[PDB]
Amino acid sequence: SFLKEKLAEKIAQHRPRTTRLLKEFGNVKIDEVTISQAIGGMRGIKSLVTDISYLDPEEGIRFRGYTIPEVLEKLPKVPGAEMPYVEGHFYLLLTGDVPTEKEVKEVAEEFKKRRALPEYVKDTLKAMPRDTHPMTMFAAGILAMQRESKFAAYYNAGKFNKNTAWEPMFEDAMDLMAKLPSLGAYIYRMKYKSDTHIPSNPDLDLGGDFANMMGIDKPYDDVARLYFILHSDHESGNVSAHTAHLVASALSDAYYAYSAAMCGLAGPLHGLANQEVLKWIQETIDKKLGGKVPTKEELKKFVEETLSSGQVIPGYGHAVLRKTDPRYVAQREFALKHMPDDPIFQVVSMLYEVVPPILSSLGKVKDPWPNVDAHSGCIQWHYGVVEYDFYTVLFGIGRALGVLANLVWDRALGYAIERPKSVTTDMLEKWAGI
Amino acid sequence: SFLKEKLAEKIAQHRPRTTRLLKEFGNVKIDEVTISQAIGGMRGIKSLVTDISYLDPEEGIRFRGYTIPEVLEKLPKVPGAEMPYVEGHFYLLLTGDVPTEKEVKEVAEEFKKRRALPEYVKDTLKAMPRDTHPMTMFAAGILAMQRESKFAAYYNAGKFNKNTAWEPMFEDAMDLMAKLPSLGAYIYRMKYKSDTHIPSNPDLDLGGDFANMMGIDKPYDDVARLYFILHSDHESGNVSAHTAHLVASALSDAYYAYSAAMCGLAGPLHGLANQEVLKWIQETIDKKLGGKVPTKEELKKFVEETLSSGQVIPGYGHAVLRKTDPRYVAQREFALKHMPDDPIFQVVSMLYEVVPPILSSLGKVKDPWPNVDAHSGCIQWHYGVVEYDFYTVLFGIGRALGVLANLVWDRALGYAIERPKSVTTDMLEKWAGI
Ligand SMILES: O=C([O-])CC(=O)C(=O)O
Ligand SMILES: O=C([O-])CC(=O)C(=O)O
Repeated sequence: SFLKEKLAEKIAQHRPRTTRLLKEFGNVKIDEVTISQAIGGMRGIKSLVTDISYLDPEEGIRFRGYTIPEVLEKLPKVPGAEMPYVEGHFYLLLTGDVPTEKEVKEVAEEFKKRRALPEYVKDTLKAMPRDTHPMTMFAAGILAMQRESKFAAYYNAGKFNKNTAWEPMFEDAMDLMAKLPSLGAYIYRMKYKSDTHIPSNPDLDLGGDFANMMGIDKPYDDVARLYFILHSDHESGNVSAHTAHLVASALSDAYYAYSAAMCGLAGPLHGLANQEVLKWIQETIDKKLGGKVPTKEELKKFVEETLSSGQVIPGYGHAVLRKTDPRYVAQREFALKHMPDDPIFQVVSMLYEVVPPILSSLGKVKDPWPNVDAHSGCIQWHYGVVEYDFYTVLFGIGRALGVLANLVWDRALGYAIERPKSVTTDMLEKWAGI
Repeated sequence: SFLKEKLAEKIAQHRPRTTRLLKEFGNVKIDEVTISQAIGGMRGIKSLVTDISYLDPEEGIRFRGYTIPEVLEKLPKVPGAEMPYVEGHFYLLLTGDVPTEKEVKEVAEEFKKRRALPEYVKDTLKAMPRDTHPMTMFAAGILAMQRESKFAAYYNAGKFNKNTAWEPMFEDAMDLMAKLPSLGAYIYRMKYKSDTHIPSNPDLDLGGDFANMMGIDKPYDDVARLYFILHSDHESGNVSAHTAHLVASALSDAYYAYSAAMCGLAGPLHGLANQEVLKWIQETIDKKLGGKVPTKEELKKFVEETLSSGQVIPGYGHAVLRKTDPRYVAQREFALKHMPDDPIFQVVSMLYEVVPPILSSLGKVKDPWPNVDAHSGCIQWHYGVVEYDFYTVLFGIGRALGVLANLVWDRALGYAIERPKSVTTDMLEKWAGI
């Protein structure tokens, strides 16, 4: 395609830059490791290289240099609709370039050719007990499709070549990316919607087709597009992206890598923040404030009760971010436009005002501000996605855009297996002098 | 049980040591990161803490302070048989203590109660196409069983508590460890042995029962015990151990974590080294040396042809080890005793002599010596495990001993989510001065 040729051009430009850094600047130090960091999950260590996205603690996430407002600004929009083709965002992450309306249509056509789910994947999901958590089903659907890996075939057929490895990896990426929304939708329907299935519509973009298969009317299509774009990447240090990176560095294909990543995303400290926020808002509107939108004041002092009796406010606070998440802000902008009068949004809205002043007084948590998970669930809820456990599957579809693009580049640039060194407590104790 | 109480005692002893390092010595530097290392998969960075095992580049692996010859020396042996109870090695990795003959028998009894495979896992593996790679089937069998996670239940029921989290995680560990050999054997039989199944024998230890279900006679029982013990851990920096650690640090249960780890182990640069060795020995005996054990001399100069025409010797060279792997050596000791006259062993035997002098001349690769994978496959082959792809599944059963023990401790000591920081090539280029 044009995309594969274009991507080959970028790779040839980028390989010299990388080769130079290694040969001429390999011994330049860039960070140091303290004991607190080895025990505390490498927190803060500059140990990974990614170009797909960068998280500044302050401004937020940039995708290939662009801010979120810029990306939503410049990406080609869907005719009839407010939001960009998810396919265009994928182009941007792979190439670095904003695509023309013509280049987006080539990708969209390529996705349509590839979005059909194998029958055996459906058979597999049925064989798994229906009461299995949806993220388990999601990860197993991906895993099962490893049978179709082009990369695996390439390697196992003895044709592995340091230079052209990214090529099959890119095909696996196009294939897996085109099917994940269908997979997600199948799980939604089989678990939550009486196991009746709406077929994919070949005339629809990825986001439009997802809403279709989910059975949800406009503007859920736009909700979906936005959501997937917002959750598309957050550099390569987060557990899900880092896991895929790590697995793939052993030359496991994208099916293995992305299955592993979803095992990471299913963690309560990663993928469950969104539901645990909404539940807690719904529990609060019901109990403390009597099933009614509070006044600014009963909320203002309700936060103090939760806080100075020893409990977190969920969806405030992050292990890198120190400011408002602009992903949060973009949710807020959709919600002002589209659901100003929804009760649960109004409680999120007020929390934005009242909660940062109060987490500031305590000077306690290193991020006194909201992340995305504060705002995601209330939008889903409003459009009838009331099945909390499924929110993580949505996250998983979105995050694949960034992760799969990152895996292509990792193979493109020939990055080696990730193999750090371990140490014992005995060893750390010797170095401390004990 | 005794094991759970004993392990609670060790945890209470160990938490203070850890708490001290953090509060009193958190800023002590232990390493630095260069550009070479960020681009080259964190190679050499001391970034992980594990107490289960330590890999010295020179002496090799120690399990809880003991060398391999020590572990085989001191662990209680199976009556009738040359090798230790695998259950005892598990006790050692969890506790740090060599168990009495009486403590091994309690564990063995606890495994017997838990080793039955859920029906739905068999249903799942049947739904997956029978031509699926066995490691895909393995990882998905584990993943499917996440439905039974006690840890997940514990967390989701709102009972999470920093102090007692290891308790359900230990139950998941006992349950998953007890079933993995059954899972492996089911896959062997269903794929390779006409899908007829030998039932588990309640009178047999883990290693004996595996050989039983595999359908292989003595001394395969001892082959299995040894193999699982040798492959039980290799500190927490390797891709499979590191992946489970990483996933589990988000509080994903051991089913998710160990499933993700197997996605890593299936990588060619991790789990496929064992078959890629044997195939290459068999290809060589057949072509260059005419279907017959060479003399020392035709082999001696055959290595030079492969080497100075730009190709690796498989199963020589490792990303940490700088000497002979003592895991290799222990394979060699089994094989001298039990199969001195096997053709393929005789070629491995000679390679040990001839290949280190020659990789030394070149002073090229930082480990001019063998690892385990050089010796594993020939032993399997000799006993009729001729199905190459399955070797990695054996690895996977063995490695669980270390990894699952490591996950219990990670939760015991409350280790935080692994979230390092990413940087761009642009940023690395700024720091180099460009
Ligand atoms: O955790 C991170 O670094 C970013 C992210 O993906 C998340 O907020 O879940
Ligand atoms: O240490 C390594 O990278 C290889 C390994 O995991 C193992 O042999 O178990």
